[PDB]
Amino acid sequence: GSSGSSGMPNRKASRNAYYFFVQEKIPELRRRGLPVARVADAIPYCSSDWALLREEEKEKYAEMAREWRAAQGKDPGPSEKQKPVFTSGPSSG
Repeated sequence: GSSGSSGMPNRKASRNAYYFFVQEKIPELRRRGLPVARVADAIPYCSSDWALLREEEKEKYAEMAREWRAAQGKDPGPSEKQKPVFTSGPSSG
């Protein structure tokens, strides 16, 4: 529909918003009837679906992913936290 072009092919080692989105789709595609063993496989099968997501979504997956790796890296143990924040709409002009 009315939407520009976005998304570029790039196999990143670290799990990024895109990686997280595919991970939660790996088992989803398997049932559909597609050869998907791991993310790398569900990468392309989820290239058009990812483009459908909205900036807000992309940022969400990228945020949870970044914080996940940071918390998982800095320390070998688990670590979850977040602050109650909610804001939408431009505040310029």
